[PDB]
Amino acid sequence: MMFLRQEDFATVVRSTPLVSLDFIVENSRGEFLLGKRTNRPAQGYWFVPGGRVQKDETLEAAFERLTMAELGLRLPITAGQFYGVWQHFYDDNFSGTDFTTHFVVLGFRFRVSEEELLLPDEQHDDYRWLTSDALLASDNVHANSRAYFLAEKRTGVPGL
Amino acid sequence: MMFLRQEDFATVVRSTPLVSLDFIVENSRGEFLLGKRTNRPAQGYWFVPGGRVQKDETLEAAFERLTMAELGLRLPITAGQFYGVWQHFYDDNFSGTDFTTHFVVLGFRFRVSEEELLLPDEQHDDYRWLTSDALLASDNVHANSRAYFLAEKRTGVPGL
Ligand SMILES: Nc1nc2c(ncn2[C@@H]2O[C@H](COP(=O)(O)OP(=O)(O)O[C@H]3O[C@H](CO)[C@@H](O)[C@H](O)[C@@H]3O)[C@@H](O)[C@H]2O)c(=O)[nH]1
Ligand SMILES: Nc1nc2c(ncn2[C@@H]2O[C@H](COP(=O)(O)OP(=O)(O)O[C@H]3O[C@H](CO)[C@@H](O)[C@H](O)[C@@H]3O)[C@@H](O)[C@H]2O)c(=O)[nH]1
Ligand SMILES: [Mg+2]
Ligand SMILES: [Mg+2]
Repeated sequence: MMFLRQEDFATVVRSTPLVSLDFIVENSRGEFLLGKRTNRPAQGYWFVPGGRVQKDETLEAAFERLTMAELGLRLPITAGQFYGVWQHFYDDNFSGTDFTTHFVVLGFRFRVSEEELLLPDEQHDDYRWLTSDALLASDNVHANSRAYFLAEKRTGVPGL
Repeated sequence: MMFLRQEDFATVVRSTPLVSLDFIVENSRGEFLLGKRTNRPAQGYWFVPGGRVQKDETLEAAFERLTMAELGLRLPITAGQFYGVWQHFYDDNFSGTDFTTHFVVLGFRFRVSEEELLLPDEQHDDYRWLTSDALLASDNVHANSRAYFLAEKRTGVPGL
């Protein structure tokens, strides 16, 4: 694996696509999990949870590390239903406005129980649950997350 | 459309997974295209054709660029049957032995006329058409390419 220093990470984001896993998480009430992005890229929006795959890390191992990191619950890849290969492009990057961010994204859908998500207490306001219709009505949910809930957008996604 | 300088590419390959498209290409005799690997990594092995997605390049555009560059035939993504998300790990890299190479791979299956491809004299023996039964028996052919034709390896692949 490899967590890069700020300088190396800058070069990578500037030079090449990142790969990420996105979690479309449903609770027992048919609502979907959303987290807020306070930093760049694309600060000021709500996103489904997810994260980046590191150098020499398998998808299987990334799924377990990322579900634990993002949701407070370690899940195996077999728990998620694969939901297509998506692409996320952003004007900015974690460090500012000098270059763009590009993700190639593997989506996964699965159900959890709200109780089992063990996150730090002070982070509980960083998340909210919305039904599909409500999340599609919100001004605040980024297009890259709205996309998972629009039939129009599913068209031509490899794996769907 | 971002081809990297040697130094930037070295940093990327060292630091992060690459994204590539692989082409499982069948002729009318049910044979599959394999190309000899002339440089590092995994030099001397035979692989199905393919190539990496560049920064800010859509999967759609990469597919057209790469089918032309690899096969001499420009094809749109819609011409390909998506064939899962695979993972390729090599001990060496394009520049030597200092670090590993990691691909996250989108496989695509399709049928062509052997006639229409841009390929050199058979005498050079830098490309071969082999049946699945032949290539599976050939230690010659890299594990990452034999995998596409193995049922056991198909299991657990997202999109398959
Ligand atoms: N220094 C350093 N920072 C990193 C590294 N990897 C990630 N980071 C930073 O650490 C934070 C946590 O990132 P992840 O959870 O791994 O990825 P992400 O950036 O949240 O990506 C997710 O959100 C995007 C929407 O904002 C999605 O587009 C993407 O698909 C994914 O869900 C992010 O700010 C990221 O920029 C690294 O190797 N080195
Ligand atoms: N300097 C530089 N070199 C590059 C860059 N992108 C690719 N290359 C190099 O140019 C050659 C062709 O690259 P691609 O055709 O894009 O990728 P590939 O290395 O052929 O990858 C294919 O083969 C692998 C097995 O060897 C497969 O694992 C992979 O999925 C794919 O089929 C390779 O030697 C690669 O190192 C770049 O941005 N900058
Ligand atoms: Mg994250
Ligand atoms: Mg190639």
